[PDB]
Amino acid sequence: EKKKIEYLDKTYEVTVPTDKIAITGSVESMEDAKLLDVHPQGAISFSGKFPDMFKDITDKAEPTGEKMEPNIEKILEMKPDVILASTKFPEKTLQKISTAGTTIPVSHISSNWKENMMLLAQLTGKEKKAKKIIADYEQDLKETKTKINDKAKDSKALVIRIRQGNIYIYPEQVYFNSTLYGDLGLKAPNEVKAAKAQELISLEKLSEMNPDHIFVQFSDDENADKPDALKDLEKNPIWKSLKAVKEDHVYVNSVDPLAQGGTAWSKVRFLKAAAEKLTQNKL
Ligand SMILES: O=C(NCc1cc(CNC(=O)c2cccc(O)c2O)cc(CNC(=O)c2cccc(O)c2O)c1)c1cccc(O)c1O
Ligand SMILES: [Fe+3]
Repeated sequence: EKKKIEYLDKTYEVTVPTDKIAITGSVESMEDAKLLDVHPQGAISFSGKFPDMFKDITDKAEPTGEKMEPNIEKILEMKPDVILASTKFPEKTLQKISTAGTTIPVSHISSNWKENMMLLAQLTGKEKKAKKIIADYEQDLKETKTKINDKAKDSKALVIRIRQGNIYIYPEQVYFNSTLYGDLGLKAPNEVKAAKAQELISLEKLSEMNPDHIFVQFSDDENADKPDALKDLEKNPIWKSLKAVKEDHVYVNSVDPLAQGGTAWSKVRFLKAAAEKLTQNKL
C-alpha cells in the first residue's frame, strides 16, 4: 500500500519511501536532491551531460532528457514510483509525462521553496534533514541582514537572466527575487512588480530603470543561438550608459547560472553572493 503525500492543496498516492524518482523539468528538485543527498533514478541532463555540481547525486541516474524536453520512452523504461515534473510544462506535456507514472508538478514560484524541499523529503523519508536545512537558512538570513549596510538596502538592484541572447526579468516571488527583495528587504522595482512571468526586457528599457546593482546570470547551454551575447552587450553604448555598469556594480554569475533561485540551495548561495556584492567585501 502507498502513502498520501499532501503537496500544495493537492494529494498524491505514492509508495514511500522511494529511491525510484524520475526528475524532469524541475531543476528545483535537482537542487533539493543535492542538499538532501537523494540519488534519483531519473535526472535532468544539461547539453546531454550532468554538471559537476550534481555528480554526487547523479551517480545512479540516467537522463530523463533536457529540462524542457522529457524523454517519455526513457521515463517509461525506468518505471519510477514518482516523476517530479515542473509547473512550467504546458498541461499537454504534463498529461503526456503522466502516462509514465504518478506525476507531481513542482512549483517554480520561489516562495514555495520550503514545500518543494519537504515533498522530496517526504518521498525519501528525510524530513529531519529537510527541516534542519530550512532552519539553517533562516538563521543564515537573520545573521546576514545585520551585515548589510543601510545604503545597499535602499539601492536599486536587478537580477537578469540572458537566454538565447535576450534579457529576461522575473516576478517578485520568482527566481532569486524572493531572496533579493523578500528576504533582504530591498525595494523591488516597478518593472519587476509588473512582471507576471519570465518577461523579456529591452536594453533600452533597462537604461531608464538605471539600477545601482545588476546581477547578470548567463549560461552557454541556454545561449547556443548567440554565444557572444554577454560580450556584445558590454559593447552596447546603451548598456555602457547604465549606472551599474559605469560604477562597476555588475555581477556576472555570482551564483552558478543553472541555479533556479527558488530552492534552499539557490537561496543560501544567493544570500551570500548578494551580501558579498552589495557590501563590496567578502563576508
Ligand atoms: O515547458 C517549458 N516552458 C514553456 C515556456 C517558455 C517560455 C519562454 N522561455 C524561454 O525562452 C526559455 C529559454 C531557455 C530556458 C528556459 O527555461 C526558458 O523558459 C516561458 C514560459 C513561462 N515561464 C516562466 O515564467 C519561467 C519563470 C522562471 C524560470 C523559468 O525558466 C521560466 O520559464 C514557459 C519549461 C519546461 C521545463 C523547464 C522550464 O524552465 C520551462 O520553461
Ligand atoms: Fe523556463
